[PDB]
Amino acid sequence: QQDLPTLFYSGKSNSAVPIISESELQTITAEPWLEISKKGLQLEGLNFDRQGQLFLLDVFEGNIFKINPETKEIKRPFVSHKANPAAIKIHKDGRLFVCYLGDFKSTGGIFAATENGDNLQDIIEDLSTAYCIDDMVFDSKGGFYFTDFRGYSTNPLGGVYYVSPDFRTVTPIIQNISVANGIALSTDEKVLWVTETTANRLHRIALEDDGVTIQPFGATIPYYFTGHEGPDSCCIDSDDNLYVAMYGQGRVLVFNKRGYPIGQILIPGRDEGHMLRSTHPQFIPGTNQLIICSNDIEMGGGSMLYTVNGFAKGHQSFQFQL
Repeated sequence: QQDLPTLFYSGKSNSAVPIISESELQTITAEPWLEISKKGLQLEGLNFDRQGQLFLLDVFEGNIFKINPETKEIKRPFVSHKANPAAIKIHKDGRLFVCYLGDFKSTGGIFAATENGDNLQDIIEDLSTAYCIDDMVFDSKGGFYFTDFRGYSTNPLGGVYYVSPDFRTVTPIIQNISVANGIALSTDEKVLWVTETTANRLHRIALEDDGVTIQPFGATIPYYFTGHEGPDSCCIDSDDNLYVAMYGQGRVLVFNKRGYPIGQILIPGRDEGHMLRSTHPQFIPGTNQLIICSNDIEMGGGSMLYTVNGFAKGHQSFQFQL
């Protein structure tokens, strides 16, 4: 957390229910942090381990990178054996859970492995299930919610599902979503955030204490995004703010706990069409420094990790609890 552009609780960003348009949002431009390659890689799945080391991957080739935020050294522990891996969520026991899309129609799933790619275990099989899992989030009990990345605008085949801590039970939380993409839990785990990419909508779901039942009229749409392509991955901070990467828009939008926009982070070169594939936001553990990955594949230009300081320190998600 150095002297990078920072988001402050000023003006409408400090209001509980600010009435404001995207063009007037407190805005900052992210700075280059670490180039992953001169080559165009579909970077995704940012996630730090208990040691504060950064893990991520590229969807198309399945490479898995481990980065030292301190020295900025890049390592390539292993490669996904499953097609189109999209996210990495680290378990409290140190394992890496990898969500993958497969053929984009039904051969997706989730597998776990060690930091080095050993002990490959199937959490959710690809052929026995019809899921194409794009992301997930662990609750404090070891269970997790994942997004079913399927369908399109008027064909809502997607949805959100909950997997029990023993990975034996899978129960649907909310369905009829045109490609569920990003997902996150509020600090108290009573609210579930989900982004619907092909319909440009943000979902806010109030859950009962059992964590699987939606409160009466608890599933709402606090925000309608705009622009091609749509909302992608997201994460929260300790103040319960939501950071949403906008795929194809070269930006990240930030909302407060009530779902109102309060911040905007732009990726350099977006106006000229560069680095529009901003796919994931993630905080360096114990700090308010946000890391954002994007790539310039669409114009032949490499893969970069950008950074800025968010409103508050990152949240102590599962891999940081004990």
